[PDB]
Amino acid sequence: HWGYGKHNGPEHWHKDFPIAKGERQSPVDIDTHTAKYDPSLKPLSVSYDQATSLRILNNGHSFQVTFDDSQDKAVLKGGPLDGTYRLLQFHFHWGSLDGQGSEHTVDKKKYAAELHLVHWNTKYGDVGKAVQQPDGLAVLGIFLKVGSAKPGLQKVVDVLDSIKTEGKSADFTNFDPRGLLPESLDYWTYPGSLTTPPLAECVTWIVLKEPISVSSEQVLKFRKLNFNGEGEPEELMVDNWRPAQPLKNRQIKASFK
Ligand SMILES: NS(=O)(=O)c1ccc(O)c(NC(=O)NCc2ccncc2)c1
Ligand SMILES: [Zn+2]
Repeated sequence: HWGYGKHNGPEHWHKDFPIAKGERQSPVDIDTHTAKYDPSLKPLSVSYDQATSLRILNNGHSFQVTFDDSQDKAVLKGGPLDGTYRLLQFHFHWGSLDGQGSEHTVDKKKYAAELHLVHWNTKYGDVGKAVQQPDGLAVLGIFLKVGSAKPGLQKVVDVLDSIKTEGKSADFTNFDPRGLLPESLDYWTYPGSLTTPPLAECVTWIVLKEPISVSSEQVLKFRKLNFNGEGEPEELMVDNWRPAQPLKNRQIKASFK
């Protein structure tokens, strides 16, 4: 029912998900001058060495690669996290044009896309219990800009033709998530929400300072995807991003001076 068009887009979501006007909603603009360097933060430790990708799926608002999370195979720990968070999926948000597409903004600058890597707190047992917890989820957000091609993205790009419309999935084994990470792991962090319905306020956002670059041909193939399912009017999947929400009583902390 909810979507990203004029009639079902982010400005209507509060009618079905009243938490959309809550206190810790996401995304936000990261004012880099008002973020506080916090030395009490630990380095991010990404242990994706034994990650097990399963499928890629068009869910009708994005495409999503899923992982086997029944074991500590790909985990995130450190940073502002307490405990161990298992990788569950990643997905992308992107625009119709290269000057918009990201959900988070940095000094009001929008990037061409955003990669979201979704992890959940193992102490809660499964992901459906974690999403009801104030600290149940950790999302690692990575900006994409348009420049040179990114090799570790090309395997995703090559299969997009197989999942063009909503509900299609394809096998997607032996994918390495480390190929999507920038060279530096400097980050901002703040407590937030999911950026799509149901917009649960369960996320510790970790947003990386350094973007990854992708080529225009690579992003062009993202925009060839469809919101609709097969046998329907053709709606290209673009501008699947929520606009920035007020920070309200929240401080953004930085891991880097
Ligand atoms: N962009 S995000 O903050 O990293 C993010 C991370 C994990 C998520 O699960 C979502 N949200 C969904 O996956 N919503 C599907 C759904 C829609 C309506 N009813 C039930 C389920 C957003
Ligand atoms: Zn997302």
